[PDB]
Amino acid sequence: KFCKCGVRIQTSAYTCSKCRNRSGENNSFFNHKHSDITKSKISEKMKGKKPSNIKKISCDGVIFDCAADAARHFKISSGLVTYRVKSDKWNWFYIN
DNA sequence: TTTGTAGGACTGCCCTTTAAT
DNA sequence: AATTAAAGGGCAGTCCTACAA
Ligand SMILES: [Zn+2]
Repeated sequence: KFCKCGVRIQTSAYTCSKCRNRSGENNSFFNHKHSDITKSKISEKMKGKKPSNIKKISCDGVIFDCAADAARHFKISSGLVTYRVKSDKWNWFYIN
């Protein structure tokens, strides 16, 4: 049997693995909901990590891995970090 | 039988902006 | 002006499941 893309697939295969739509309603887990257990599991394994979208910062010399560390260190809200980094009154900038 | 797959369904952690003080 | 709690918007890592192999 031949697949819509042209390659030969098993008579039972609805499409080659390469043509298989897995987006939206086509995903095998589409419209499903996760249990409180699964949620809890995921939760535990994500604890301790840092997202890829952090920004190294330098507080007039003292550098941190992310704004949150800068905030937790100075003991301020994360929004105030943003404020200062933009204020001309502070020497706070995000590192390359 | 078993395995691989990819995106849906989620998470922690993150950054910014807004309201309200 | 200075500050913060929430709401807005993000990202890769985890789980989960039907289907090709
Ligand atoms: Zn195909």
